[PDB]
Amino acid sequence: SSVYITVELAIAVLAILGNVLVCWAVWLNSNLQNVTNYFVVSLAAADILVGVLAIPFAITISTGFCAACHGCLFIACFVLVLAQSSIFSLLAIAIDRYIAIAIPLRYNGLVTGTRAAGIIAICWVLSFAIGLTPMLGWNNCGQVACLFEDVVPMNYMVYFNFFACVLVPLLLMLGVYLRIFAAARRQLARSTLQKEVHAAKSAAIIAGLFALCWLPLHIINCFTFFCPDCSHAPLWLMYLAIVLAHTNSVVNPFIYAYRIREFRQTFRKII
Ligand SMILES: Nc1nc(NCCc2ccc(O)cc2)nc2nc(-c3ccco3)nn12
Repeated sequence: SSVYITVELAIAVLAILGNVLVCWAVWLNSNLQNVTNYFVVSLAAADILVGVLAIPFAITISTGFCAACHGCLFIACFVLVLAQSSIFSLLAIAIDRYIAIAIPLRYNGLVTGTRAAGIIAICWVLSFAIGLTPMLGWNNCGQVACLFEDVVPMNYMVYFNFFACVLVPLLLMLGVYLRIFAAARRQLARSTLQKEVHAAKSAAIIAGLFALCWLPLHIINCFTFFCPDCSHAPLWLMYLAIVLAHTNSVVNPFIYAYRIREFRQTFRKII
């Protein structure tokens, strides 16, 4: 009840602060202004919105406020566009690291700032289409009361959101990271190579923390759908899963500060 609201507010504040610090650090320092950091600040902007908007939206869904069907769908499905945007950003970082390690010579030619920003724009406009899919159609609406179970079809969340828009990119980026580390093993000039591995491990960890926090919620949703006969998951368990999913937005500034020395130095300069 009140504990859920307090923890959601704390998570929102921490995520907003950390990701604003990350964006300010990237913008302030020319050394950090790489291509991978463009995807990093895209994911940081996704986390910022998760903190500013998605968490209050989840609180409102918890309170069960009444509103119009379209507004209710926007409230319920806003988190999905940000989660998909984060998926696309992590996939972009994985592909960028694969290009940087497997073919370092042609990395500059293949990977350019204009291409990076274009790819970010395409990923952000595709994520909104995927996450807001229940808004246009594929809806279970029939002032409708707001419940994520009611106004959002489980099948869209259990098939389209999870098996296709989440699991497939997650498996692709898993394969990409395993290929990255296999190529790093084959390639072993030594100081430059260990920086790429240290940079690949930094990226591989935030990608893991994402799958660690978001998949519990999706597995609970699948158990709700694939086994209707079994009792619905506990409400406290549901709130805990939501809290775990929203806590992923908080973690990765800490990972950046802990692993990357440049990020820590520019954070200290800002702080
Ligand atoms: N299944 C589900 N439920 C909720 N909230 C409903 C909480 C609830 C659950 C059971 C009940 O009897 C009454 C209320 N939020 C949810 N968010 C998500 C989600 C976000 C991203 C992927 O799944 N799934 N999800």
